[PDB]
Amino acid sequence: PVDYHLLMMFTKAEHNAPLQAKARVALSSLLRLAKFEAHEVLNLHFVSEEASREVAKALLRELLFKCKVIFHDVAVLTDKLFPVVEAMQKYFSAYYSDSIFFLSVAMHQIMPKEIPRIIQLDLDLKYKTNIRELFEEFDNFLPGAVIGIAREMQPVYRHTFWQFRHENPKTRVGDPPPEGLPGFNSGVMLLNLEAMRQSPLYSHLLEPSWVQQLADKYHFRGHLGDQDFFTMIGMEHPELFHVLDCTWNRQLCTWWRDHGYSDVFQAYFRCEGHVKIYHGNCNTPI
Repeated sequence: PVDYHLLMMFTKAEHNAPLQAKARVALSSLLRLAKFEAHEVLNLHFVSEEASREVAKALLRELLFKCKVIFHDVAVLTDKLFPVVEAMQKYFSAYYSDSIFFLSVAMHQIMPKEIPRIIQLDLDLKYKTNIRELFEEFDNFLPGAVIGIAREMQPVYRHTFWQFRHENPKTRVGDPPPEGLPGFNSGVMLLNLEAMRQSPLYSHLLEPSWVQQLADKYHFRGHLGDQDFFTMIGMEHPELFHVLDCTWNRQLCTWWRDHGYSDVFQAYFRCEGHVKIYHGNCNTPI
C-alpha cells in the first residue's frame, strides 16, 4: 500500500461558527471529489487541542478507497517546534505559543521518517478536483526543490519588501509575475519532507544566524508567519521552490485592491485557466 498524507490546522474550533462553516466547505469538497485506488489509503492529519478534536471528529462522520484520520496534539507539536523555530518568529511574526504557525517550515523534523511527503492545506479552501491529482505535482519537482507552493496573488510583498525595493529599484523582489517574484501563499503547500531532510541549503537556512543574515539584507519584518519565511527564502534561492500553477490556489482576496494598490493589483491577481482549488482568503466567499 502507498500512503498519501494531508495536514490541516484546526485550532479554536469550539463555539467558532465561521471556522466551522469554512471546514464544512473545505472538507466536503475534498471528500466528495477524492478518488484513490483500492490498494492505497488517504491519511488525514489534524493538529488540534482536545477541545477542537471533538469538533473535527463529529464533523467528519457526516461527510465520510480507505482513509485514515490522525490527530496531532497542538501542545506536543508546539513544544517540539519552539527550540527550532524561535529565532524566526521575531522576524516573520514580529511568543512561545505562536510556534505552531511555523509548522510547515520544520515539518520534516516534526514528522516521522516513515512519511516522505505531506500537503498542508487551509480550511478556507474549496476543492474543484480530485486531491490525488495534486500529488502528481511532486513529480514535477526538480532535484533540490523542497517545497511546492503557489505564488501570492496580492501585492502584499510590495509593502513588506518596501525598504529593499527603495534601495534596489531594478529588483524583481516584490514585482508581479511572470517576470517578477510576487512572493508565496501558504494556503496550499507541497512539503517534500524527504528533500527537506536531505537539503544542506535548507538545513542551514533554518539556523538563527542565517535567518538574521537574510532578514537584515531584505530589511524584513513580517506578520504572515511561515509564508514570510518561504517568501524571503524564495528571493535568495528560488530554486528550492517548485512554483505551483495559480489554478491550484486561486486566492480570492481583493482587499489590497481597495486599500492602496488599485493600479498594480490585477498583475498579481490575474490567473487564467480552470481552477482546481479556490482559496477564500480574508474571509472572501466562493
